[PDB]
Amino acid sequence: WTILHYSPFKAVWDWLILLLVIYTAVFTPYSAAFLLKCQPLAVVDLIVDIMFIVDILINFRTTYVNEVVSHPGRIAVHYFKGWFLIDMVAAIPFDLLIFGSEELIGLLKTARLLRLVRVARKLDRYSEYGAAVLFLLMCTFALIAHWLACIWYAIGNMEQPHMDSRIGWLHNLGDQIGKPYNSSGLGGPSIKDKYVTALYFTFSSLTSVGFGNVSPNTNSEKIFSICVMLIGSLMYASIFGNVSAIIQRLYSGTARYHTQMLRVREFIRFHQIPNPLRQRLEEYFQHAWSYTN
Amino acid sequence: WTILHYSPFKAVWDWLILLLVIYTAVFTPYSAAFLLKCQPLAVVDLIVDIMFIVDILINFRTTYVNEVVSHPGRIAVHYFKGWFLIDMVAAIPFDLLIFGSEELIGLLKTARLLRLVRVARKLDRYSEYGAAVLFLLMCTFALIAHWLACIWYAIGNMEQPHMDSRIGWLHNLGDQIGKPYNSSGLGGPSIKDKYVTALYFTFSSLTSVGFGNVSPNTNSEKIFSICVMLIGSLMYASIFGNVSAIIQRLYSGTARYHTQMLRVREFIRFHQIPNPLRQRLEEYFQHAWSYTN
Amino acid sequence: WTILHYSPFKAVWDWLILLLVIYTAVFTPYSAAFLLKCQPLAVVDLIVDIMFIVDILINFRTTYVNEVVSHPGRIAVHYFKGWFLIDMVAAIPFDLLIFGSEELIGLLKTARLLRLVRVARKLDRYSEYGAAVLFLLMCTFALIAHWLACIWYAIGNMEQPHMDSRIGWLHNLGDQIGKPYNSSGLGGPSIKDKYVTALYFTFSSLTSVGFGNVSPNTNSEKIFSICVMLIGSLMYASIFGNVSAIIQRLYSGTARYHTQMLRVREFIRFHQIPNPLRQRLEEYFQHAWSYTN
Amino acid sequence: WTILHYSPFKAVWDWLILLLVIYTAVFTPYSAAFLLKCQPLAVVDLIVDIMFIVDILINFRTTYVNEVVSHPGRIAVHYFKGWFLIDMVAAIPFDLLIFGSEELIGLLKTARLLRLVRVARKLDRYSEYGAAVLFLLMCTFALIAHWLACIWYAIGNMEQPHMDSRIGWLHNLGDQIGKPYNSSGLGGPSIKDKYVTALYFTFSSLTSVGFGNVSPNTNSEKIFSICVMLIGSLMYASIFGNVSAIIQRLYSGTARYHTQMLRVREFIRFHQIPNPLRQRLEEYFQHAWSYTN
Repeated sequence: WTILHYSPFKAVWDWLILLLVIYTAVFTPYSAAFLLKCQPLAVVDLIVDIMFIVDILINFRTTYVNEVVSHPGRIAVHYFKGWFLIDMVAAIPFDLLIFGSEELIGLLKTARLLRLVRVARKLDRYSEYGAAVLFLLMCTFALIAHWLACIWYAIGNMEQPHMDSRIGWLHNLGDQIGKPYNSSGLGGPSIKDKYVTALYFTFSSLTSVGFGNVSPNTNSEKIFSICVMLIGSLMYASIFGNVSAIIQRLYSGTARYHTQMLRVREFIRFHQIPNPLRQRLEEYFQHAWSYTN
Repeated sequence: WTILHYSPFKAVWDWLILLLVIYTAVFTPYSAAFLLKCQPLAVVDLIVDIMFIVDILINFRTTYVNEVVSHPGRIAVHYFKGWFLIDMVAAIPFDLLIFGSEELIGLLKTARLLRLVRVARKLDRYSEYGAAVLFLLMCTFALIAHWLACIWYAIGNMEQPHMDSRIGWLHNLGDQIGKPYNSSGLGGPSIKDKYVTALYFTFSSLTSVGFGNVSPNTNSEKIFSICVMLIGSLMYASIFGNVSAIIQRLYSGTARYHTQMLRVREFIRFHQIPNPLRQRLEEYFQHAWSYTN
Repeated sequence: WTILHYSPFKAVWDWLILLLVIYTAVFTPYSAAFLLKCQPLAVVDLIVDIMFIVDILINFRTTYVNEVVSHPGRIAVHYFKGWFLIDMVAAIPFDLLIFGSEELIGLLKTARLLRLVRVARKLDRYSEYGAAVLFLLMCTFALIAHWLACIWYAIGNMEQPHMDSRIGWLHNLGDQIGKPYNSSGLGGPSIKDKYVTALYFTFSSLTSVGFGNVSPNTNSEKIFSICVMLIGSLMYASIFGNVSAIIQRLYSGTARYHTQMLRVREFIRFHQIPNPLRQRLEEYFQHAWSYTN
Repeated sequence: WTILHYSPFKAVWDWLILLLVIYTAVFTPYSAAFLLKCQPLAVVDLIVDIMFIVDILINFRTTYVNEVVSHPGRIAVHYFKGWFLIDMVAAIPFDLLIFGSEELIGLLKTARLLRLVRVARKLDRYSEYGAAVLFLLMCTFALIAHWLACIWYAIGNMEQPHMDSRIGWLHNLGDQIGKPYNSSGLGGPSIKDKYVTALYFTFSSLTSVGFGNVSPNTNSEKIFSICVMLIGSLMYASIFGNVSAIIQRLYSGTARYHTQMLRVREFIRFHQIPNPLRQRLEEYFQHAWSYTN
């Protein structure tokens, strides 16, 4: 057997894999930055890795446009010429492959971020609807804020063993919430306090609010903040350009309607059309527009 | 008898009900957030509830387009099979109906915010005039900034009995204005000091100024500011996109005029037209424009 | 004799009166806010009051379009039935007329801000040129920032005799620059330190930077800052909308050129035009473009 | 011999001189602000000054358009009646000419900033490609942010020997990073700490984040910040106006495609086309578009 790329199954499967790419893009950077020194986030990662492997089996059993191609030999050779290498590197079980330090095993699973390429391959499906691309733009924005929160925590944390003597953002967080770092390294804020503050700071830098209770203080935090300001400005010229243009695309029926209504009303005022005739003109435009848009 | 939906009474009544929906959108969230534990606002809420009940009787005695339907049975069944459920729920006298704690009696009146649906139903009347839709957009911005100020006060206040040990924004307000909270729970800022500071903080986060004397410090305050940064950026792509478009629509006569003027001016440069002829061309453009628009 | 409204004298006089309106819009708010309790600014104000009086005499001797009307009686009655009242109220010298406290005598000169109406009447002269309207938009922004600096200092100063007990922005300025107010009310920042700080805070609020060393702290300063954030957002939808649109209008030759060049380039790529013919097409486009625009 | 201005050598040379102008725009303002009183930045400046002299010899031996002109006498007189004066002043070795204080000798090398004119002459070469004009816009922004960081350090540094008594931004930097100044007016932050903080402050002001741990405190720092807020708002109305327009210009193939797809989709909904015909319509649109754009 072989699966048609326009079938109602393969359409729903491509929309389901988007949610497992969004899951990967959230929980992989978080586990790589915050959690490194059954669990639901161990077994759900195993379930999700099995589905990203089943998607390789579906890619060996899908038709594709050259006219459609429907022979398993002409399907398999096209997947090997195309994306199979990137898809297999995104599927190696590195957690089972080596036992080789635990820091390397924790970091190396960031190779799963190659699963973001399974969205770039399929924008011809996902971008078709205005309400779907507006959701992808807000998830692109919230994921870029989350990835920068994981980098901002990695920067804030790596300056404690290469010790600063109480300058970097984690010491200031400890004081501001009344959970200070003791000189033994004991105490300090929880992973919720550190994550929520890092996400708050990077939405505050990207959306340009800059609240000034978290503020960058060491040179690596300042050089990171210059990079977040260069990313945030290119992104506001692009994402919140396209969200405004997509709202204007949905609103385009109303914008055209009021433009043609204003022309009809201005014509009616310029000629001072008598009421017995004017009502026939301004009712006809509403009828004709309601039929043909 | 029956009322025609285009009549000058029903037109003025639908513009009066916009001002009473704006009153409900202001003083209901304020009473639910700041005033929990006759007065002028206790009698004015009774007068306004009577007018929102009179508006239900008008909705049983108004015509609608199938042209118009003008039989009370065909009117009433259309209202029951439409908006009557929301309209009557938005008029239940919960201030009298139960005796059942006084906090819940005060909170349950927030069901009156269903009166905002009486504006969404009538955007065919309200959006027609450029100065009226520009007014609505500035009131949607000011009402969202006010509703967020009521949530920001509810968050800042509920963390005092869920005691924080002096971390949340109301303790910082007490120390900043020289009206501290005593350790006995006495003193602290007045309702004007707390409301004006809450409204100042939500305009500061929405317009992205971020003044840094009020800043979010506990995790619920930081999670709220992440939500206000997402609301504020979607609202700047939408409201201050549409306000700039309506400003350009009011400017459209001037924009067309200068665009046609530049074509005529460049034509007169390109052919180097002699003055006696140039004045005839360039005066004719001003007549033909100021006559025909 | 009588003066033609299109003459080179009346063109230069209308462009000179713009500079004396810009002078009035600067030095009247400043003298009313900062300098209350002959000099160079007193004699320049007298010279400028004489020129705004001479402009009333020119308005009694200028032609106007009904063809142009040139009889002095038909000119004078048209000016009296028009702007003469506002032009005379903007010219009555209340300072020289009076013989009742000197605070009111200094404040009453703010009637000179009616001279801003002598710009709004003449936008058909001033808005014609792209470099002139871009200058008017930047001076409208810099004058709105200056008028708000004068209101912000009037608020900050009135709360010292209506005493705050050391809360408002002037006490914090004293501590920050090392010029504290003494306990007797003696000393404190100079008029330069106070003005440059008030102008800095209002550019910081309007452009939304919010630097957080000056921040609003009493309720009148917070209510003013809410007003500046509503002014600043409507103004960024309008002024920095129109400045960007005028920059696009100045760029419109280059924008049309690249749009037609991209069409000709895309056509040449699609048909794979051989080089001997490619150069002829691609040069002819540049000749036809640079000749006719 | 003589060089044709469209040849692949002269194309590569004009793209190489853009990189040496970008190097000049970085390392000359930096050396003039931070380093006042062979190694890499002595020998690389010698190599680059020799290449800007070799470019003068190329400018005497290149063809130009009046139709092309190729006689060395008609080339040389066109360069002498054109840019040769600016190109010679941008190449005088003032460091070898004078032997009178060394502060002026170091500052006088800022004459090399006339090399920015060698980019402004050649925008007809560089602006042709959409990726190249987007790169020039981001480097124009990052170079304005760098030049303002050199002025901001010159202001912050000159008020230490013209002593402030502990007010300006460099004293605050020393206290924040754990490197306080000695009472002699000496020691404290390194050139990395001072440069990275100055560049962080000008991106913070230009992108309007305003982080509030660096803030202007003396009057020269406040007057500078008012100028940066006027430059930053004109620049965001112009540079990030153009970057968002260039992103929409690159996206114009997709924007035209989806607008034409939506017109076809709306037509197919309006007539309710049966599936055996509908597929042929929407498949033909995809063929016709992917063939001709």
